[PDB]
Amino acid sequence: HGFVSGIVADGKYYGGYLVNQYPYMSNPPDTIAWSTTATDLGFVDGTGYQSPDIICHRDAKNGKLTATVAAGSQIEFQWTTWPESHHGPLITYLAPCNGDCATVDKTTLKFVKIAAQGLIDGSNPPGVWADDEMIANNNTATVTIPASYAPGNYVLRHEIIALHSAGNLNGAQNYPQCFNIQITGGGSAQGSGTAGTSLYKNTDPGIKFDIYSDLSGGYPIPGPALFN
Ligand SMILES: [Cu+2]
Ligand code: NA
Repeated sequence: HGFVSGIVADGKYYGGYLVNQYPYMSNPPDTIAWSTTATDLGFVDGTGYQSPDIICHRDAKNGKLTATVAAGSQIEFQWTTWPESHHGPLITYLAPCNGDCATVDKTTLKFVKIAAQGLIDGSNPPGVWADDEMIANNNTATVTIPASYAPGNYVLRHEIIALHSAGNLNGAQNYPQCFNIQITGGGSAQGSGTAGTSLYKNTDPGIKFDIYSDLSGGYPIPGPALFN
């Protein structure tokens, strides 16, 4: 359980969607981050992978602002202190808005995986994962926007999947957080994206996964193919 309280792009801090405050308001502050009703600091599990809830989290609605970021530069995601128990991958996607992301319909978004990290060291299960590296780095995740990516408005979908109960069907806990960005000084490339409700299925090999047994088979990161 946790959320992203803010991000850093082009060296500028942007406050996130404060999920333990903003839902409890008629007129929450404008943010680059999508609103959600995930007030338990909870998650979407396999029972929701084909629901629109998986796209930007429960009941998500468009953020009203957008952050600029240079192609080839790093975005930092400041998570609220993440439990060491909740081992799992960090995955980050871009979907083009083909206009202002403040008025994109989330169900139309086609996400391209631009970064993913999984199991770092599984010699002693449950081992060391991408979220453990995040924790050690001042509870901050980092993602490079590809220098080749075309300039435009995109929803940036950053996600932890906690696998501590993922041996059970619908046991994995997905924590997606969305942000509106405008990539500047870009290239000409863009991936072929996947609809949010097509990213994951509950029987995927990296979803229904036992972190506590021998990990000599590694960990296949779920979701569609990583953009090169
Ligand atoms: Cu939790
Ligand atoms: Na962890």
